[PDB]
Amino acid sequence: VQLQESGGGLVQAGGSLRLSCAASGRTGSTYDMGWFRQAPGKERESVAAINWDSARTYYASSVRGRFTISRDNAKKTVYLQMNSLKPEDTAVYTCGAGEGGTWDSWGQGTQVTVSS
Repeated sequence: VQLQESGGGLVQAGGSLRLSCAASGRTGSTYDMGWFRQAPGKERESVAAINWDSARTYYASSVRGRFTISRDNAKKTVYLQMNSLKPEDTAVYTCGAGEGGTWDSWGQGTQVTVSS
C-alpha cells in the first residue's frame, strides 16, 4: 500500500468535512494525487487532482466551487476540503496517485454520509 485516507464520517447537509490522504515512498515533481468517489450503484468518478510539484489543480464540474484540494509537501499529505455538502455527495471517497495522466496506486477508501 502507498496511500491511506482518513476523515470520513457523518455530516449534516450544508456542513463541511476535510479528508486527508497520506502518501509514503516515491513522490516527486512528476506525480499527481487525486480524489475519486463512488456513490452506491454508481461508477467511480474523479473529483479533484493536484500536481505535487506545481500545485496545479483540477476539479470535476460536479464539485467545482465547493471542494478545495491542497497538498503539504513536508507532511506528504493531500487534503480535500468539502463544503456545502448535499445528501447526493454521499459516497466512498478514495485517493489515488499516478503520473502521465495514469492512476496506478489506490487507497482503501473512506465513507462520507451526508444526511438531511
